[PDB]
Amino acid sequence: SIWDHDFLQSLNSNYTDETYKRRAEELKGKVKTAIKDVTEPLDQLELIDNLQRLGLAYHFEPEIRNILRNIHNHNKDYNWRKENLYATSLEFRLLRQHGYPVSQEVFSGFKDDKVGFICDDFKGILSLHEASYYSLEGESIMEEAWQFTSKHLKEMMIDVFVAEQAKRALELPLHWKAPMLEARWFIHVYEKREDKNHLLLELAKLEFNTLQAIYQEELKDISGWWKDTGLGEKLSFARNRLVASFLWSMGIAFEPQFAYCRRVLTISIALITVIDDIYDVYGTLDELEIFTDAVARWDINYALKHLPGYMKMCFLALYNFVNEFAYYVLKQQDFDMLLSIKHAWLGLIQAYLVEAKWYHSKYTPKLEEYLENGLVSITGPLIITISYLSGTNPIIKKELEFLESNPDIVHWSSKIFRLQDDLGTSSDVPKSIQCYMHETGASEEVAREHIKDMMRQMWKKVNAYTADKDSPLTRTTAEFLLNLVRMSHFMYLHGDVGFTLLFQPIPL
Ligand SMILES: CC(C)=CCC/C(C)=C(\F)COP(=O)(O)OP(=O)(O)O
Ligand SMILES: [Mn+2]
Ligand SMILES: [Mn+2]
Ligand SMILES: [Mn+2]
Repeated sequence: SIWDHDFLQSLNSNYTDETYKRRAEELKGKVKTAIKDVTEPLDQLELIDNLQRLGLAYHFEPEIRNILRNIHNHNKDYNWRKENLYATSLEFRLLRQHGYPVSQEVFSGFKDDKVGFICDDFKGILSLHEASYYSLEGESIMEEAWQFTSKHLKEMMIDVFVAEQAKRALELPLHWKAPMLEARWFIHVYEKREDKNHLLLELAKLEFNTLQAIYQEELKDISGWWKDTGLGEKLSFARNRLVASFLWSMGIAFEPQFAYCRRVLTISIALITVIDDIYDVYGTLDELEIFTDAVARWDINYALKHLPGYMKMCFLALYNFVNEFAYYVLKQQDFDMLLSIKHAWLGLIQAYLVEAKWYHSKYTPKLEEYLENGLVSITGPLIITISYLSGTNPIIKKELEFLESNPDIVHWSSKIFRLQDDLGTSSDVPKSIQCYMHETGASEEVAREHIKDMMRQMWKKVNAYTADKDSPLTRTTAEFLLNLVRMSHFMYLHGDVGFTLLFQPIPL
């Protein structure tokens, strides 16, 4: 909580200057021409892998789409299949990431029916491990691939760069990282390479520092808004969690075009943090019932008349914020979404009340019963509603109605979110771990392992709903939902990398 309002206002990064923006386009063009001279399919796959891990993929989307669509037209050729675990795993991962259909049978050549997978090459095992997280439900080869690669990678810590790659893949696979999170670490790895493209490296450093400067200017505006509402002065527990909230919004939508999306997400997460503290710490059951009814009615006159003192400003801050949110969308694209966004906030508030009633009743629900309410209380359904309404123009009515129908992809992504957040609880109200221990008798350590395995199994379900080209949700909308879950995976590992992401530039 060191990055207060005064610190954010004092920042003055250089990379908002016009000379850097000019050198950026000068690099983009000279990088696009160099992409043309990458004709080898494996070199093309490694180019896409470098572009994505450097944080530059959104600057070359058509060029990446051309490479992958041509490799997909060729991968059915007779001599295309080669007995390389690294190359086969890299192609499998990239094509499945971008929605192209690839069968798990591309790995059967490396797997003996009786002994399993036969490999000792670390580069291929590491690539196969990352490809296993793109598995679908019931792909026994991919599940067996994960068991083989996971065991082998844990044995890597019974030269020095090998052990680090093994540790990073085990704590956070590529499929579970947001793009810009791994940008800084991979830029250093790419710099130390011999075959590195020097213009690609300079572009990655220049774009990273420009992104920080854009976020810092957004934080100045968001910091002023938070200071104006004065919630931190009225509630001594409303500690400034603004930079932490912006960190989540950055992971949900990092691109500069989503500035308003990040602003609404940051303020919403900050309000959720304050409201959550009221529902499971400071509020009494009667106070929480009134606050829930006030949210349900969405009536400022009723709320000012019936709410306790410390809840009046907390409600009116949320009330005005959401109504200004609806006004902005109405001014921007003439779409009325007040009923939708208000309905989503009430769903979270009612989920908070269910947990509050369970705590006072000293009731320990079954894990399945807890996750049904817990997937809403983790704000998954609300955050994707906020992300779509603040990050899409034009808003599609049928696409918004699909999110309101409680689709399966929101159902399982929110459960992973809830399970991952509950894993952040210390060994010292029952959560996922306690409900699972009470239900199976397993120890806390074993329960954590089984819960960690549940998330990986639920990601298989999400991988199916993401590849379905027939849902009303576009590919951009689904990335909001996945990046939210990916941020939960990232925050569980780092609970200051937030400071090194927003305020610490890459020395050019
Ligand atoms: C709101 C989002 C998406 C990100 C902010 C970080 C989180 C998880 C919270 F603020 C919720 O706190 P808490 O862990 O207390 O939530 P529960 O009380 O439901 O466990
Ligand atoms: Mn809570
Ligand atoms: Mn809480
Ligand atoms: Mn929690």
